[PDB]
Amino acid sequence: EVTPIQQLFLIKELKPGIARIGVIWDKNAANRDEVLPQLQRASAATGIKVVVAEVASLQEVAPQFRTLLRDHQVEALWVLEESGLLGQAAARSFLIKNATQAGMPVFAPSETWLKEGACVTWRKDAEGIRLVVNKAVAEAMGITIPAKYQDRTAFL
Repeated sequence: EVTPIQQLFLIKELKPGIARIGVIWDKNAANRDEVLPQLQRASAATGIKVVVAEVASLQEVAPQFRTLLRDHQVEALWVLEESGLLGQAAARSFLIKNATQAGMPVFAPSETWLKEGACVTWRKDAEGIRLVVNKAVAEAMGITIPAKYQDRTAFL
């Protein structure tokens, strides 16, 4: 319900100064033909370069993440859905740990990721977007809440 472009505009204010973000995308998720060109449009609109790494199985997760980090020097990890591989505990743990140990916040699709170390997720209420924040990690990662959302933010 929060679209990719709305998400990347939020990310731009949550981690101000970010120039490059990495997306881990599950080759078996639905809607690739929608989502993936929307990410490149979001990139041009927001000023943040988006690099997409596609994965089908757990053995593709680690090599793909290292390419985002060494070939592209991304500054955050952004996961857009968790229907399949990215809803598995092993993939989730691996991505959060390696992101955090590279100094990158994780923008995540559900509170399950927050319970395991990711920084921010979001929902759409009748009054618009609401943020859910892992207080402990978000304070350490220097995440900042845009003024419009100061009153629309819950801590985990």
